[PDB]
Amino acid sequence: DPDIFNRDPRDHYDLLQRLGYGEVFKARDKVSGDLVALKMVKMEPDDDVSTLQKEILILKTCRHANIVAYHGSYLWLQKLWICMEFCGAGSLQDIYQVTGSLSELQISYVCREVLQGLAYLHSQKKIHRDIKGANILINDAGEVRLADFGISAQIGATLARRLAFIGTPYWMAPEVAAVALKGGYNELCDIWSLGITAIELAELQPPLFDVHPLRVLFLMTKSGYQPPRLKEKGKWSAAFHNFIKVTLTKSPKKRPSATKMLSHQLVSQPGLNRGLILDLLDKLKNN
Amino acid sequence: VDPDIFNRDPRDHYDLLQRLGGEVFKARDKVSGDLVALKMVKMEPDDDVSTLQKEILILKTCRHANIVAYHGSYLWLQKLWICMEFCGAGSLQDIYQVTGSLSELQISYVCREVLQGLAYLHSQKKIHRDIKGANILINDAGEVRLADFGISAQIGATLARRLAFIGTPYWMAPEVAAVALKGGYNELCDIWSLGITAIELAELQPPLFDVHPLRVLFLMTKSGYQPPRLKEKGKWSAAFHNFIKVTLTKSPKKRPSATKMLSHQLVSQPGLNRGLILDLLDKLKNN
Repeated sequence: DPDIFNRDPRDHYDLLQRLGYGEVFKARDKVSGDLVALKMVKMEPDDDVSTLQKEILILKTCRHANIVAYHGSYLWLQKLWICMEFCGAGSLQDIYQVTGSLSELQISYVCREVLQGLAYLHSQKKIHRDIKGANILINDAGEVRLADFGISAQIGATLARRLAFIGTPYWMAPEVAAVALKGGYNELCDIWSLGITAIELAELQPPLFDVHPLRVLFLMTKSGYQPPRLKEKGKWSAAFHNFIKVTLTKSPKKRPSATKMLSHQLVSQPGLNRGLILDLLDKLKNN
Repeated sequence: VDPDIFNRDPRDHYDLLQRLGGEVFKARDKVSGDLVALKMVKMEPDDDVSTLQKEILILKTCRHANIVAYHGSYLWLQKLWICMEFCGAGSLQDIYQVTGSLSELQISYVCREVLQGLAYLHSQKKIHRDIKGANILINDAGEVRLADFGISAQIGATLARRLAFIGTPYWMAPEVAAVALKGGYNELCDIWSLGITAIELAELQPPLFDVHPLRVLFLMTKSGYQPPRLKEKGKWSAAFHNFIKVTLTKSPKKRPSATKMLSHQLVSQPGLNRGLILDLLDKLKNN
């Protein structure tokens, strides 16, 4: 059961604050008193929430601390509401846009926590598919949670199809259809993405961010494409430089797994705990 | 070769005559008196026309009667104008929405002409990628021209990225970026699309048109997916039914090539010529 309920989510939750496809709200459970996040997305007449059942089930069956918890979905008056774990500090992107770059320690802790999440997903034959700062959520306890990509991706595609930015599948051969579902994704792509995310946390944007997307696609698919590096060498330890080097391995056959990466000096070092992020949150609040 | 993107007002060369439905204009060369189509697209500050050079060159280097001719591109006052051969009757979709379904002969002629275009493209190691009624253009002489997909595809993707309906590639592993560029297209996918198109011309919609796109993606990628068929059996010859059967072959390893298809009874029959479409154009105007 994906538990998509046909009732008003306001039956169970009090909306409290718009956090800012659709809208995100901080809300409180009427019975438990739990804070939750409620993501609302408008539905059009040609929409069908039942097509989201697969991605929803993928998220629902996750049982790990580092994956954002799923509490259920609600369909009501052509709005779809997805109820998930509340992470009061927002995404790391939300945070660094005000605090500035993270320390090496803070990044190291974040990477360890993401890797625990990733090792879990990959053990369940799942792939995150979109590791980046905007998808790493932080709660007020300084704990780190991976946000879901799968549901949002399908909603995004439907919008793009509606506006004819991308094609519809009716004329597509099955090989083409398959790729349009599969994508380029293999589990090890998450490792590369984490590597890019570490740079992003260190530098406030991924490599080539100021370059046109189609141009970057052309560049990154060249043979002899040079994997990105941290810009300021002296600022970062040899271990951090090495973490970047190994996660950003071009050949997926040679790119290390999540569990292998949990063995790396950078994320296995003692001292890494949530207090490092509690520091970041204080800086967020009080500068 | 040079893509001939001119930094000049296209009106230095052409008089606009009328809007056809960015915008498409019927236009006339000031010098030769040649009619042309000018396709206009608005550019954002974010935009870089130079990223379109590859797709523009792919179109420019085509030299075949059944591929729409390319005359040049113009960038002016944040508008991109693409100048192409003029096809006065519009697309077959434009046409059948008024006339109703095409006759088997008319379809047979269109398929033969599309197949000549595809054979040419494939021999040049190009793939059309979007065969459908809307991309098959008809001139006043009843001749058949394949419209370009590649340039429009890139513009569409850029818009989708801008609105975050789809993601950017900055965090993608090279495997993932590569697939996003290759998209699962292979030359034989055009053959499948043509089969769907023949049904579309016969029935005014492709198979499953009333079904949600994501659901059709899921259905069309099962191992036991049943390829579509013509709905009305008695209306169509055994030859047409067989044409559908063989073009809609699931495994690309067994699907017939364009030139193999040109040997098929349906399109190799004597009597196929532009007069069949001249009839359709008379029906469009008068009946």
